[PDB]
Amino acid sequence: CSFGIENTAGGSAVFHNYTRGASNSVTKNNQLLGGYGSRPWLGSTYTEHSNAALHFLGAGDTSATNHGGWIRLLVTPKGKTISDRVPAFRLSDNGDLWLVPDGAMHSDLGLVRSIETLNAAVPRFNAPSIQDGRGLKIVAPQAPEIDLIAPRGSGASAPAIRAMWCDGSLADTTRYIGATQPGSTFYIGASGHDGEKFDSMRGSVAIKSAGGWGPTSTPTQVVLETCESGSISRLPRWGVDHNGTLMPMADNRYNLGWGSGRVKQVYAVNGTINT
Amino acid sequence: ECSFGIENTAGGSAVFHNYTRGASNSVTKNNQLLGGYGSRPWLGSTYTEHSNAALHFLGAGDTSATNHGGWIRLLVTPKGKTISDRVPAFRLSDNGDLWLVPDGAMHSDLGLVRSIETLNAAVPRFNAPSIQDGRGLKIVAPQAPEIDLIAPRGSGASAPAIRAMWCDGSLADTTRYIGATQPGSTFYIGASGHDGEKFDSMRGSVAIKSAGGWGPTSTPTQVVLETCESGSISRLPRWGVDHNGTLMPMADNRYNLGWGSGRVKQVYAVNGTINT
Amino acid sequence: SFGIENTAGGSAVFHNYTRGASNSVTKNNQLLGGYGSRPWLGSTYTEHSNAALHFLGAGDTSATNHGGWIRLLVTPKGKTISDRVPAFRLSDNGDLWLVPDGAMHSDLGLVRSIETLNAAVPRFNAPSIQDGRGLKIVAPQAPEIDLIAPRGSGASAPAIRAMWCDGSLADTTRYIGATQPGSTFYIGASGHDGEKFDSMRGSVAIKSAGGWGPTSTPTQVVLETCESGSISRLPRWGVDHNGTLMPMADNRYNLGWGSGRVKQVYAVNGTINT
Repeated sequence: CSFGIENTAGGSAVFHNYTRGASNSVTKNNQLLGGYGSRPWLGSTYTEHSNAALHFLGAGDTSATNHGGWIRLLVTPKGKTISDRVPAFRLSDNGDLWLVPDGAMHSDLGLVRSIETLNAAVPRFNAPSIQDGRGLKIVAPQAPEIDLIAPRGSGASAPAIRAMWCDGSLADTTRYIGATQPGSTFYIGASGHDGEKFDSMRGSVAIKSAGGWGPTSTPTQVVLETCESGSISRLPRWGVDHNGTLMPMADNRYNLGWGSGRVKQVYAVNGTINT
Repeated sequence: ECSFGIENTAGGSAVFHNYTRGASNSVTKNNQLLGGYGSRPWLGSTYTEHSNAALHFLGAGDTSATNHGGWIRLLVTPKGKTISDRVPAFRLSDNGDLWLVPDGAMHSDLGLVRSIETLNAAVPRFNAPSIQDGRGLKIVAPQAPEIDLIAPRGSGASAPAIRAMWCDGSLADTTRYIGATQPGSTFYIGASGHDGEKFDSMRGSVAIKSAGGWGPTSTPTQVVLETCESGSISRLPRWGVDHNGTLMPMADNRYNLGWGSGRVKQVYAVNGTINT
Repeated sequence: SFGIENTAGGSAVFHNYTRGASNSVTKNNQLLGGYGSRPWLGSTYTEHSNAALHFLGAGDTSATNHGGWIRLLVTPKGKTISDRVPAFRLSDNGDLWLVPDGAMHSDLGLVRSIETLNAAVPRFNAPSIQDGRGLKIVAPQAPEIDLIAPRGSGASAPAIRAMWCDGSLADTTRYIGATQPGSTFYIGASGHDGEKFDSMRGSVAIKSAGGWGPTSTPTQVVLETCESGSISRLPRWGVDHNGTLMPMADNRYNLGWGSGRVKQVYAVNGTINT
């Protein structure tokens, strides 16, 4: 049944995996520094390796200036053998969470942990490594997806994606937090490979501060951005301003409607267009 | 102060294994607890009966020569409750999805739910599309499941973002071709829902689309808004912003701007004459 | 390798036991147990683990509180275990907090909820009603979700999908039912006003426009802003269920302004209806 560690003076009771390089050399980048793992029973044996596991791995060859390490969790899909086990959860040394379900990456890329390393293993990728350390990366064939499942019970189904702007920083000892600043933005939009590389988003919805905030003024706008055919510049086209004006984001430039997609009728209180 | 270390001094790996069988040396079972690691904390003179925080390995499918199926969950216990009401709030499915199921969200009878497939099974009136399994992150919370993106300025700019990353090709094979964003690339943000029989497709959305295949000096996009009419179950594009920035209706002679009791106040345009 | 076995096909589990000082009850955020790689420098191991799973107490333990939570620690390439990062926190309430390098000081290593973050950083004041709602990502400046969507043989179709229903999975009954009216899916921005975070002040929302049934599932899409000098987020412009693009109030919101005019308007009727 059970197997314990105890610490009766109320110190902590911890388990450690120790591991070296070949010939007492320093441990290596992506070397498996330790692991915990179910092996299940086939009938008369156990599986050769674990079918579900927590792995600790090195990030960089270890040294006096690098104790780099990262984590991953491995699962095995119903109806496959541990040959096709999947390191689906990767907690990068930088702290990003990569989520890589079955189908998404070949097991030769099992040790990919960052955009930097993905760029290395797949030289045609070329995604912006400045995006490393920014949080959650999901990789799935075709249709990577977030599902927000929202039973009413007794109130309201209100799933939400909520950006939270503030001034200041939680990274230092000071820990000033302060009022939302101008040029605060919340972009939802699409980057993509142009055949050379990924770069900046080229179509977006953005929610922006339109102003610095204080406790009785919190202006926002909502802006829609596209990129023109033959361009690589994402441009604001239409926004809703803080006063609720729907507008083009530049004067004398963008139509409403076109010849083969005309508005059916316009309702405005003033019957005269103001030019 | 009291450490317990496995060591491998030739620089092999040093791993820990949980071994587990079925009854009477039978093959291990679906959702059978194949192993576990777990804090038990001290009440005053005893430990809790089970762990209050734990990593569990579980079987997915009865084990066999063609099924080594396994999955993971992490259990926590909320402040002010006993381990009776401990919560398997992190579930890493055998398909590789992450399910995130906080306190309040699922009854503990559904502690072993690991996919839309199994959720449909346990809750027969659910009927959600199991084709969505394997797609990444599922969050389940009563009423208000939520992603919070907390964005301190420090010295630059509060710029939280949700960023789709379109490409051609695949990371799943050995070739590993990656290539230019294709046409009919999309990034949909929208709402599915139960119709009283089932969940199905989204019925209102914002989408960012490729409007074109891409290359390094042309990366066209559009943004499109979709709704479903009362009495219909068809989600339809209504208004978009095109790659040239035209705000338009997504069909000719069909959608109004304004209505009788919600009129625009004034229109500003350079041409004072509507083109018909 | 080091294996525990259970040959009668009971379960084979590993337990960390831990007490308070002098056989006292274990404490809030006390490290109740752990598993941790220590790697080899050349002639020694690192002093603590460079990657680890920690179990911690939530609340002083008691007959009515067995509170516990989990975190995973990593160490970034080119730094020592001094600057290791508890980047994954699974709160006692069940939320997942994701806190990469650069995001929080190590003094806030034990932060596990908005409640406890408010405590450690008294100027924060974020709404603790948001605890238990799922995923919180904290990064300096640019917290981000990336959805990476290789075509292979079909279509690049990344998606963020709200799933409305009636009923509840929390009880034993487990009624699930049709999407109700005032169902919403908001994507938008809260922020500090200099006192506190509160509700979102600009948003896109997808709404139910109606209760649903198996032949009618109406939606609208609505854009909300807040005016300069206000703290009220207000619907401004929506796309209705019939596809009408409208202002969300009569005689109130312009299309265009004097220094940002539409270039041309195309409509079938050449006469504005007033």
